[PDB]
Amino acid sequence: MQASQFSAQVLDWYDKYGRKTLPWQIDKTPYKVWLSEVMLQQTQVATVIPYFERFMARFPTVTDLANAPLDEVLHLWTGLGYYARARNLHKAAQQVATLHGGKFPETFEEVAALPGVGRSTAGAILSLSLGKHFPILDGNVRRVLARCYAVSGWPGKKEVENKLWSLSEQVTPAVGVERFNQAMMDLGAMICTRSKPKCSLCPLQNGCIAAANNSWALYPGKKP
Ligand code: SF4
Repeated sequence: MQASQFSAQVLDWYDKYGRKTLPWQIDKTPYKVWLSEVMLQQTQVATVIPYFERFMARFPTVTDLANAPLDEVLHLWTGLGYYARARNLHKAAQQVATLHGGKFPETFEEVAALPGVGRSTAGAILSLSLGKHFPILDGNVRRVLARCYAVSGWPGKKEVENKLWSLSEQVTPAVGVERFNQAMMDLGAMICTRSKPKCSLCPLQNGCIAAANNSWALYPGKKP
């Protein structure tokens, strides 16, 4: 599917069927998007929403989080699992207070330098909260791209990962980047699922190679 048709059909879908009312989409800031991205890395949206609300009520700004005791942060995280995320969350808050005056940094390199934030989470923060022109590549996005363009191979191998990032870059637009990047997460979460994807509900079904061959189970590849 040509890249301009990909982006236009995903944006047209999002306008009518996308999720726009999550709490970290209302009156968005870099801090709210970073906190939600870290909570969502390994947890389902319905479980995260009450934790996100409790964290924003107790820590309205990144400086408030930075100045709190780590034990208090770990107490409020209880139930989300994967506590290395919480330890790195507190460290990143401290890095923003210490190096950046309490204001979230707006360049790719400074965001990626934060503990617990890698290439995709950094692109997510800057595209979704400020409209900067970066693509993402979490597991939801990787599954949609690997099926639509038939990318076999384990994404654990560097050359396959590199191919998926080039494909993401190619289809991600500048105009509407915040809508597009959220829509790709929505598609992978709710429609292009690991098992038995709902292709009839997908705006890529007219150009997707996996749908044409009923071969979604091949993409992405599994570890050998
Ligand atoms: S048409 Fe089906 S396999 Fe292809 S991207 Fe959409 S849900 Fe995934």
